Amino acid sequence: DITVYNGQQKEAATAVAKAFEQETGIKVTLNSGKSEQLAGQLKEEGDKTPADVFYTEQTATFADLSEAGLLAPISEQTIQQTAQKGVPLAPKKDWIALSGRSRVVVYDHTKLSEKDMEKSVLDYATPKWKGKIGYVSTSGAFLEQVVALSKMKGDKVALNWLKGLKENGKLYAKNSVALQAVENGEVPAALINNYYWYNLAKEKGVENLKSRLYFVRHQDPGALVSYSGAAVLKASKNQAEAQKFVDFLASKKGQEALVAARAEYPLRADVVSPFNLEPYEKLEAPVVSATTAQDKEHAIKLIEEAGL
Ligand SMILES: O=C(O)CN(CCN(CC(=O)O)CC(=O)O)CC(=O)O
Ligand SMILES: [Fe+3]
Repeated sequence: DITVYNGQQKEAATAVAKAFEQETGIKVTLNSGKSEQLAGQLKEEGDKTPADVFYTEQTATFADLSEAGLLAPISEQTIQQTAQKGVPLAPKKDWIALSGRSRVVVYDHTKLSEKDMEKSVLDYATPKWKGKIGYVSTSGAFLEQVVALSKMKGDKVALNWLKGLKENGKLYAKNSVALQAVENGEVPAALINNYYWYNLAKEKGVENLKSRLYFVRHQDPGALVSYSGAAVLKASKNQAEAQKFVDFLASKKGQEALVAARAEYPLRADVVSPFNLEPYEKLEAPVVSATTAQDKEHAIKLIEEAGL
């Protein structure tokens, strides 16, 4: 049996842990928390950690741990199972990306069509979209988007985008609220993440929704994907089962379990999501370095400078 420090949404983690317990008979104990906190705890615990695996919604949180020498290598063969072009790879082969969440534009298809959409996320923050674009400045993925803009286009472009949203956008407290605002006709489009919409569509039926999704693609900053993943702790005294679990997560079966539980894009190329997601490769996500604490601090400063 293994102990998994879990920064991923509890529902997803519970699902893969059960499919694992069923393929193998090995019990998983999930210890859930925020990935940044869990990473801090793993670093502090060091060679005395009881964690076998760290399962996260954000592979960026592995960087501090890898840099501290706290992660074990994963089999090359396992890493390759999800190594689609675009997918972040651990330079030390000491963690693996497993699935992704995407930025997206949700829009009310009774008011806008795909031909009205902007091909760059930068262009939603402009006067064409005055009063017409929702955004969620407190959201984690919004912050990731700002970080990506700063990295890809520079801080001035990122700040200008934020000021453009301040002037032209409608602020919503949460992605779910923004999605409902589009559905209810309050705003014709909003910047959210994919999984809110796919969840709503799965539950209610797309035939009963006014909203649709527009993906900018072509490695635009707005095609940003945030990657979930897993790592084995170097200090684990149960390497064999820890590795078995990570191997399972990258297996067809483990990926099938994840995608049934949460509308993340699987990174295997032979798994289709019951949420009816497009294949990961079609997203054309940009390649962006991992978000650091420093990156986040800088992005928060830009949000404040923009008046948000
Ligand atoms: O709790 C929230 O406010 C939204 N989140 C978690 C935050 N997000 C990113 C975002 O909504 O911007 C998912 C994640 O970071 O893993 C719950 C969910 O996505 O199910
Ligand atoms: Fe979310």
